[PDB]
Amino acid sequence: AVTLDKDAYYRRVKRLYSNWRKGEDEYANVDAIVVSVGVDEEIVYAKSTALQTWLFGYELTDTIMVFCDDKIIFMASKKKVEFLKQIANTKGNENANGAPAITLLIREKNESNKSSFDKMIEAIKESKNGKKIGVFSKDKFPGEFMKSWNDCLNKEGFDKIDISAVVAYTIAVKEDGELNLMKKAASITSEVFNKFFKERVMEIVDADEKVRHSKLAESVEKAIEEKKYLAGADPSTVEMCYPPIIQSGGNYNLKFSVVSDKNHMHFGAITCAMGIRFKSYCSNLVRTLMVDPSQEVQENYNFLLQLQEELLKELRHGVKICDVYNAVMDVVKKQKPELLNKITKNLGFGMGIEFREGSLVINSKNQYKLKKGMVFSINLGFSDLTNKEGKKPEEKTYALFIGDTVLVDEDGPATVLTSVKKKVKNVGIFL
Repeated sequence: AVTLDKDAYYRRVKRLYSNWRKGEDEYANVDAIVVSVGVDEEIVYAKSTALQTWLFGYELTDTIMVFCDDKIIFMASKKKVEFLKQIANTKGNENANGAPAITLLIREKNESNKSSFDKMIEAIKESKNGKKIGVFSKDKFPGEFMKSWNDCLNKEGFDKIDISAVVAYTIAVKEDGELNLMKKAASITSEVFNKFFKERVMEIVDADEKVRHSKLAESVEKAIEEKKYLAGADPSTVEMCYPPIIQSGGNYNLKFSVVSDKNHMHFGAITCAMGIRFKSYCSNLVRTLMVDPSQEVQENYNFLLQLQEELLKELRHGVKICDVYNAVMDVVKKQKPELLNKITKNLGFGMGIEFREGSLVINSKNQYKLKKGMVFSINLGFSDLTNKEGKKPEEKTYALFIGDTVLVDEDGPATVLTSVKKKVKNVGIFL
């Protein structure tokens, strides 16, 4: 039988209730929080399943959770219900005080679930003002169970309030156990880059091979099925956060939402983005490899490194994210104003069970304050740079992209969890 970490459940559900009751921003008018997971074949990033992973240690498909002021209802298959009895039966657990008692309902396979749906709907109507439900608006899972539930729920005319941003902030600070998972993810990412990827690229360059970016990305995906790069980790606990992104030869997009294209790799500036997800917890790395970079290319690259460390020095508990952003852009404006229009609009983002927290992005508008124990992907780049010495079109335009997994510390500059050496000595390839 799979053990549920009960103490972690009670700590975290208490954090959720504390913030909900505090009633700031999107929490203010919410009468009940309603979270439902359908079929998930692709294991997509979603607040609904991230919340499950946070509370229970595991995603639970075809499962509904209703958080009310004085009760909590979980509805799932008999086997998942049996699993949840570990926290539903409290057995005098001291930690159980900060949240309501749990009622478990069984999802029937061969029978109508109307009776259970009605119980949850009545619980919502009875919770606080019984009018508005907190939801994750982006999440729509397929399958018959979600169809049936949504049909039932939609008849009731509850107002839906998106709570994605406030929940992101609620779960952002990592417990030590979670940080250990993210540290392991970061170390696996670093080992795959150091031992496999960088070597592979140097082989390709030394042999003057023509390799499509897409094919190189596939090779990296295959590499993490090999135990030699996992340092003891069960291979089934390791996944890519996203398909590895390799770009070169004047075609760059510096973001994590695009895949590697089919062009042959140019021995240029080669941007390489990859991250490992270990036991559902994400990490991220970006390195640019440079073949015979000129003095001017090196100058821009070293300035990029300078900006990153300036960012880490500013990313400290209590500081507003936008103020970190402005501090870094101030350095660009002062020292290299010509790069103001070349630099990435975002400098990084909060990272966790979900890879990229859209409300935690480091940009000019973000008002959220940093807290000790939050983890970020800190990413900075320059795009659309011109190489003067370039002749062919693939040589003329280059980009520079750097990123690391970092931890907001107790005091002082943020701590870097990834370990891949980034000096020109390390990422330069000289023919």
